[PDB]
Amino acid sequence: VEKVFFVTSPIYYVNAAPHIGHVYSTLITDVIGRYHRVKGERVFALTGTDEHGQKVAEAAKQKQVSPYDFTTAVAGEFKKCFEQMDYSIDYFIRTTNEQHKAVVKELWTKLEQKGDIYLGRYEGWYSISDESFLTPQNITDGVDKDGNPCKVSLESGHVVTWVSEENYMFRLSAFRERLLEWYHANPGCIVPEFRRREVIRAVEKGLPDLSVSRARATLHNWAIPVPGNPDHCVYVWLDALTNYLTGSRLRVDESGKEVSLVDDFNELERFPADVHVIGKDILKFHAIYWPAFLLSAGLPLPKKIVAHGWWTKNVFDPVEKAEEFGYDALKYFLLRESGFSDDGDYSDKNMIARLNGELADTLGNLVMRCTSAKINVNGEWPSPAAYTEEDESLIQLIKDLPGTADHYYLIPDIQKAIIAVFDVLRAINAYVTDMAPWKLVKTDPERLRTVLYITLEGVRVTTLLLSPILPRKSVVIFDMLGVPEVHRKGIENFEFGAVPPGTRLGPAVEVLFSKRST
Ligand code: MET
Repeated sequence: VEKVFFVTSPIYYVNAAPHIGHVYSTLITDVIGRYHRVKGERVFALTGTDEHGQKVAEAAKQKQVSPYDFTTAVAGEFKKCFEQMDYSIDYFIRTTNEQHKAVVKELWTKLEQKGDIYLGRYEGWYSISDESFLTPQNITDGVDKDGNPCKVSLESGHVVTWVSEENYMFRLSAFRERLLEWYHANPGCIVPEFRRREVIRAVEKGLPDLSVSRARATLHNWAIPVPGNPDHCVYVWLDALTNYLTGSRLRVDESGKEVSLVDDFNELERFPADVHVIGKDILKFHAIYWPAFLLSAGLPLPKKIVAHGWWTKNVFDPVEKAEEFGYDALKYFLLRESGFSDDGDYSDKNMIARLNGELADTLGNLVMRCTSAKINVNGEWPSPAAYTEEDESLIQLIKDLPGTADHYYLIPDIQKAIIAVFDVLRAINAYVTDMAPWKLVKTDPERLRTVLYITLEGVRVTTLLLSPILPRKSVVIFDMLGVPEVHRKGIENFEFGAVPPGTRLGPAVEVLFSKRST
């Protein structure tokens, strides 16, 4: 069933300036988006800011400025940061947007009409930093920035507070079975698997109803009013989760401004999300509440939620490190160094190690070998002669690479997709070392034709599959190889031999990735 591939990042709270956490989440969103564009699919990637709520209002009162001003300013910083990082996100959404508020009111009303929202009370703990209702088993003793004995969350370690309010409640308990049916029927719907097992055991243990409104005094009136009850506001999370639905209904122009809000989501072919990218800290909201809301309203459910191991909500400034080591290099490192854990070190030591060892020595050196005037004397893709069994063993790897990488990208597991490409790059280097084409120019020109061609095609296919990870460097690489534009995109060009012999190399000026001191 052909649709627009819809991939999202979380929308980030604007209480604080952007940092690595948001960058990483949005990078993963971007890379997925980019891969599906390379595949030749229609894409809509979405990122944004979560601007309402008690936490943002209190962050604004701290800086002593009006919530409206504060949110607009920080949202501007988020846009500036994502432009600087050179992402390719299709739209940046803000929950302050009037069209978003409209959607939230439609959704609220639907849920209320379906009989799934009732007037009740919430009496219990709450973390204002996490905007999360917690049960007594999720709290314990700690300290506030005062150094005073207070209660704190087990999840996050943020300070908790008792809440006792008459609140609109969502009948989440009613969706326990349907959610379990969903998890079991679609065993890939939550990645990675151990996070899937967590959600299941949680929902198995039973679900309480969820407070979806709060007394307007509590939130300092910085939130969306409940339809037909201006004393209550919509829970920042029902507000925030609904962005995905809103994004799927916005027509967007050349510039990137929202220009229209279609009534029916089907009109734009985006909903539901194919991949929701999130951090592990917000799994419950995306894997439990969000699908229950959609079930209540009769909306389609997302296909995949992927939860990585950072926290969405000693310094590491990504814009700064990118200026030092290069943008693509940094992205690669972040994507390669870490899978589904915090573990893996992000030090300058290991950062330089990967730059020099993989990007420069493995990829960079290989690109210079197959384009060198010394080795490639004609500056063109040569026509291969007969293939040895060794030739054919490398070709087999190059041919198998796209299918393997495709699966990894789709899981999605971007680390394993990188590892798989680089395994082929390591192979090509070994092959080149064995064949020693520098010697062959003098000894056996017919043999060189064959070696060089395989090497070039290996470099091209690896580079194509790495183009979502190294979007600027892939282009430079292709420019060196003289690969025509049409051959830089599309599944047709995952195939071995897509670029014909006689294709001329691009001119020289020039090192691809420069190495650095330890
Ligand atoms: C619907 S995504 C909401 C995520 C939350 N605002 C955060 O910053 O972590």
